[PDB]
Amino acid sequence: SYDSSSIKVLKGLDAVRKRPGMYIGDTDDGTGLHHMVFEVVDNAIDEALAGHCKEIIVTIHADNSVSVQDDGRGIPTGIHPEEGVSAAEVIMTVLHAGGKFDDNSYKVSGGLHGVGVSVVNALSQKLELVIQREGKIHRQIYEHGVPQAPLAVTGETEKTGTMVRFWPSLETFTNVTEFEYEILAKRLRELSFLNSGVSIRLRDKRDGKEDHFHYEGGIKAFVEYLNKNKTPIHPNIFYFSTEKDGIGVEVALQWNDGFQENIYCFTNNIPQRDGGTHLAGFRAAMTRTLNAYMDKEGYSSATGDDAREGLIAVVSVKVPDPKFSSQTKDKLVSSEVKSAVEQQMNELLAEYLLENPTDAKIVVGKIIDAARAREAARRAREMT
Amino acid sequence: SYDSSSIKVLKGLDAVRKRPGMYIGDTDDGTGLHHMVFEVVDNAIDEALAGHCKEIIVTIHADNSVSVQDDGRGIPTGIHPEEGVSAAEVIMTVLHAGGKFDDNSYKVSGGLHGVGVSVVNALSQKLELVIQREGKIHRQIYEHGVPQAPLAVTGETEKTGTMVRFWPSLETFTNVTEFEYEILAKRLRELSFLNSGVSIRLRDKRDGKEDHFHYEGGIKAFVEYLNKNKTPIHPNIFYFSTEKDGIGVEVALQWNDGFQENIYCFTNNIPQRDGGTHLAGFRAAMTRTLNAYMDKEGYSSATGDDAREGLIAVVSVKVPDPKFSSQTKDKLVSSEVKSAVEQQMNELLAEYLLENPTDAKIVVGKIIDAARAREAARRAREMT
Ligand SMILES: Nc1ncnc2c1ncn2[C@@H]1O[C@H](COP(=O)(O)OP(=O)(O)NP(=O)(O)O)[C@@H](O)[C@H]1O
Ligand SMILES: Nc1ncnc2c1ncn2[C@@H]1O[C@H](COP(=O)(O)OP(=O)(O)NP(=O)(O)O)[C@@H](O)[C@H]1O
Ligand SMILES: [Cl-]
Ligand SMILES: [Cl-]
Ligand SMILES: [Mg+2]
Ligand SMILES: [Mg+2]
Ligand code: NA
Ligand code: NA
Ligand code: NA
Ligand code: NA
Repeated sequence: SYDSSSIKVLKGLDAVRKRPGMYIGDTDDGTGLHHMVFEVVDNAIDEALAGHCKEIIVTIHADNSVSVQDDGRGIPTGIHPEEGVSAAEVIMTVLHAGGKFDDNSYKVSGGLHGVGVSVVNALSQKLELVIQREGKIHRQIYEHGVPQAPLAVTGETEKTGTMVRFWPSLETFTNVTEFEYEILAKRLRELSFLNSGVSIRLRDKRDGKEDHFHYEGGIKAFVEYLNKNKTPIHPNIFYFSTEKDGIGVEVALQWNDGFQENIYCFTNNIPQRDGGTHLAGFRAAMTRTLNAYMDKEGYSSATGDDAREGLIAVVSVKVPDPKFSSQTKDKLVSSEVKSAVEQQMNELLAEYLLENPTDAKIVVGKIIDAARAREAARRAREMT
Repeated sequence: SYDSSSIKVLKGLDAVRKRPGMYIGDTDDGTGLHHMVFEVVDNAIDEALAGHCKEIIVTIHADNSVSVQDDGRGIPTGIHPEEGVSAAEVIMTVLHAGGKFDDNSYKVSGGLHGVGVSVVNALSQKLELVIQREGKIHRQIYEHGVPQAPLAVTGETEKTGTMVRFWPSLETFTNVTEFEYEILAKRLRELSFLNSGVSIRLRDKRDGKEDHFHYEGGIKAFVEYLNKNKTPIHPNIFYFSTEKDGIGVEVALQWNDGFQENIYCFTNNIPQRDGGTHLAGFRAAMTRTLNAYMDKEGYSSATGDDAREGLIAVVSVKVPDPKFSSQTKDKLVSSEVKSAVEQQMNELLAEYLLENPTDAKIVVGKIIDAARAREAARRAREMT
């Protein structure tokens, strides 16, 4: 019988537990599990982007919980006037709630859905929240997303910040159920390059291992790091940072003598594993600018792919209201970011090639060589 | 000032309009726009999967609206006892609401989030809902997701079914703002192959064009269709349909003399453009089964990629509670579907190769040839 009684409304966080795939991703291969950590970290990085947090500490505890401490402003603790409970609890228990739906609290932020930390809460058998703010320490415990008591003041402090510790629920997560140091370290190292002046620490209480990431030199240094085990073919990394029409575009790149393409794309510091409009705009401008240079210099047929070979690049954009296809933010779907990246790249890469003739000639040589190897491969296939 | 007043809770459908990327995808390239249609169509297909709908009519109207009529059970119209309005209105105005959170109303369904048609509503400047059910016609109008009046009875009928017509909001959608016949037709043709016995019609009132899709022969015929403009190299399409441990696995495939790989993956009839665990399980079993055969027959080095070349395949699974990474369901993230597809493929493909020696020998020849062309290409690159 299919009728009004067959229609069910899921309340509170029940939808997150019922359909975890659309909130956390894969609950069996480990990617979702680590994403729980990254949601919490991304909120601390957003305080850093806002100018209020200079230290983030991520700890893997010996009981397979993870904590993230920041020295930012603290999650607001006062009673929410419409909801009638602490704003912190509203944040933990309600989907599409937060401070990132306008630009008053965070000019730019990776956060935008008002979902992240409520997902972590919903899919955790236990979550501990400690907030330092307005001279007071506040604490609250949750179990499977359910607060055990209202947020309470437990003492005094001269500090500000948020600490979230969570124990992931094995009723949701399967197979890969323990945290992997290196997965966290890769992300935190990257965030250090992307956030100069922010101290990021990682501690594993299981074995005493620790790292302190505080790289200087930003995404240019990031490119050096990435080309470390490779062989750069020209000495001058191309780099710029601009802010035009409300969009920040920061790019660094350098070619190596290998044959892969590795473009790392970021939007408000969140990586897009599956690319997007920023990657689309980067590719377009590279192709156009290189072809124009080769045409003008009489070196001209190479396609976009030949310029891709041996390339390492980092594309980092800062956008007031970006659009992602999902909560995990694997893909940027904002058409105006394509235009901003393409426009800035076309202007500044053309200037780089004029100002750095030695590099320009090496890169042209590489593009020609990649095109030659591609045609030889095609001919060889046809002849088998 | 960052405090409890800075924390905003988005109510009703406001989150969909504020953050359309996570609900509909790209709002500028046309993919999101057409996805609005597919959400509505997917609900009609779910009535077809349940055994209650035999005809679906999709019309592109001359005012750039689209309607979808089905002859299924009709969206329930009675007052929802907890919500206090018609179940239909609950469905249109509330996220995470519907009849697909258990298996009572739909044993298997592409729908699972309770979100789809509320998204279409939220991002439409106007939506018209007509429901035929319990001897009555019911009608309701919405504007930007807001019902203009409670669902009302407007007459009598011997029929059952749902008609949704929507006019997409240009405050959300940009650039590609008109519907493209061929985009809809591709999806509907595919659904006809996947749903034998369901009449699917497409009408464009702009120019009078129409199609009636009612293919027989299912996914095997689908493979014939896909290999039409290509050159199949062996005459017997591999095909099976099984249901084991609550999971349906249906596969068809055939090699052609080209060099691409085209695997079409579906879960409860929804395509995964970005693949998933079903695609992962298909690839694994193909590689294992082919290698075992070549080993046993003394034809054995070919990798997974060589078997991929020239392949057209359709993998269609039926799963009680699948897991997708997003509302657009581009990727299946359910590890137990990997195992089901891998297991069934290994058994049945091995039997196919034993029972069809002429085909088996042709395919082995193709794999060897692809491996030969791949090594020649590699050598040619190295030597440039
Ligand atoms: N470490 C923190 N310090 C201060 N405020 C925080 C912190 N973590 C969360 N918040 C606040 O809590 C809100 C909700 O966080 P969260 O559920 O992650 O959603 P969001 O960051 O707004 N968006 P998203 O992560 O994309 O879903 C944020 O918008 C902030 O207002
Ligand atoms: N054409 C239809 N005929 C009958 N019932 C329908 C139809 N369309 C929608 N429904 C009902 O309305 C509910 C909500 O539909 P919808 O918002 O699309 O979410 P869903 O199909 O349940 N899941 P999802 O599409 O993945 O978000 C469904 O679960 C059905 O109970
Ligand atoms: Cl009813
Ligand atoms: Cl406050
Ligand atoms: Mg967040
Ligand atoms: Mg649906
Ligand atoms: Na929340
Ligand atoms: Na914002
Ligand atoms: Na809904
Ligand atoms: Na279901």
